[PDB]
Amino acid sequence: HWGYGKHNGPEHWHKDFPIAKGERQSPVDIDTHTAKYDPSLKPLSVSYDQATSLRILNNGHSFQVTFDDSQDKAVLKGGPLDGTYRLLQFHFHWGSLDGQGSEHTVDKKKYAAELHLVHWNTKYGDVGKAVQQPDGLAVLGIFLKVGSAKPGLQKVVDVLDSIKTEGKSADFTNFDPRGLLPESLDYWTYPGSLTTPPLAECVTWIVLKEPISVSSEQVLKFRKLNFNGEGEPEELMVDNWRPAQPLKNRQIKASFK
Ligand SMILES: NS(=O)(=O)c1ccc(O)c(NC(=O)NCc2ccncc2)c1
Ligand SMILES: [Zn+2]
Repeated sequence: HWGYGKHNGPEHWHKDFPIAKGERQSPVDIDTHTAKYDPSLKPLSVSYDQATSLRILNNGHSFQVTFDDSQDKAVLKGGPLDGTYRLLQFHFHWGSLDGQGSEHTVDKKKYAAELHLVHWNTKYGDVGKAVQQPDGLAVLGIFLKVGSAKPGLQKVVDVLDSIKTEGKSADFTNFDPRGLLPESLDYWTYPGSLTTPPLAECVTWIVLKEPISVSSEQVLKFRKLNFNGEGEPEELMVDNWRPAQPLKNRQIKASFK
């Protein structure tokens, strides 16, 4: 029912998900001058060495690669996290044009896309219990800009033709998530929400300072995807991003001076 068009887009979501006007909603603009360097933060430790990708799926608002999370195979720990968070999926948000597409903004600058890597707190047992917890989820957000091609993205790009419309999935084994990470792991962090319905306020956002670059041909193939399912009017999947929400009583902390 909810979507990203004029009639079902982010400005209507509060009618079905009243938490959309809550206190810790996401995304936000990261004012880099008002973020506080916090030395009490630990380095991010990404242990994706034994990650097990399963499928890629068009869910009708994005495409999503899923992982086997029944074991500590790909985990995130450190940073502002307490405990161990298992990788569950990643997905992308992107625009119709290269000057918009990201959900988070940095000094009001929008990037061409955003990669979201979704992890959940193992102490809660499964992901459906974690999403009801104030600290149940950790999302690692990575900006994409348009420049040179990114090799570790090309395997995703090559299969997009197989999942063009909503509900299609394809096998997607032996994918390495480390190929999507920038060279530096400097980050901002703040407590937030999911950026799509149901917009649960369960996320510790970790947003990386350094973007990854992708080529225009690579992003062009993202925009060839469809919101609709097969046998329907053709709606290209673009501008699947929520606009920035007020920070309200929240401080953004930085891991880097
Ligand atoms: N962009 S995000 O903050 O990293 C993010 C991370 C994990 C998520 O699960 C979502 N949200 C969904 O996956 N919503 C599907 C759904 C829609 C309506 N009813 C039930 C389920 C957003
Ligand atoms: Zn997302």
